[PDB]
Amino acid sequence: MAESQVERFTFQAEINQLMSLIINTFYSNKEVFLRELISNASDALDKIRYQSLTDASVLESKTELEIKIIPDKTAKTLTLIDSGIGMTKTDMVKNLGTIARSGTKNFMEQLQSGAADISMIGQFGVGFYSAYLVADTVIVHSKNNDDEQYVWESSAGGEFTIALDHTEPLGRGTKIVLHMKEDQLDYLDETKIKNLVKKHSEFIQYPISLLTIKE
Ligand SMILES: COC1=C2C[C@@H](C)C[C@H](OC)[C@H](O)[C@@H](C)/C=C(\C)[C@H](OC(N)=O)[C@@H](OC)/C=C\C=C(/C)C(=O)NC(=CC1=O)C2=O
Repeated sequence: MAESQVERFTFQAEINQLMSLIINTFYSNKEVFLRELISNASDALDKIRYQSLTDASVLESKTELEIKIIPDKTAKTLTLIDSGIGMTKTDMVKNLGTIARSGTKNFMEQLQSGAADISMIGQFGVGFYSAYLVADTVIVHSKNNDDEQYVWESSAGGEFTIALDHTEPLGRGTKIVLHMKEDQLDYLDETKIKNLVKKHSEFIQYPISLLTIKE
């Protein structure tokens, strides 16, 4: 018998609103979700990279600085793994939903006024939530040098959970799994995703591997 403690958290009110907005509104061009996944991976990779300049020991958990992108049609998932800095449990609790952040209300206001469109979400520091343009459920596995591996999960609806992660160890970094909406499964088509990764990684300084799963 396996045993696991799972903690449930409620999204901050504005974050809940933003998630409903991203989910319950039709947006015709959703490819920003991929730009954001890759940009966030790159940011996390930058952070560990710069940390390694002043402290070489930070890389001992995983030497490679790389991104892996894994479309899996059978599983209806898109997975993006980085070997960046990773996030502690508290990092994920604080930054993946409980704490109100500086750009949330401003983004929502600009969405409604037309000052911003959905593709500009990243500028407001809430680009993670763009995953809900294409996914019903998002799972974030993360491993920071200062903590054990944890797994965050949400299907929106106002709550997330976080638990000690007993799945494949990352060494260091973050593995985000998007459980794709039935209407957005075309994002798992091999050629489509390969080419979109090319399109949205033009300024990325880290190796990317595209691993297409066949079952
Ligand atoms: C400048 O940093 C960014 C912030 C500030 C803050 C959260 C940074 C975070 O603090 C713990 C780490 O320093 C950073 C390395 C981790 C990531 C980028 C994670 O990505 C991966 N692959 O690790 C991302 O994972 C889903 C987590 C939150 C992202 C959010 C909520 C977002 O919507 N936009 C943001 C994008 C950013 O670039 C954002 O708010």
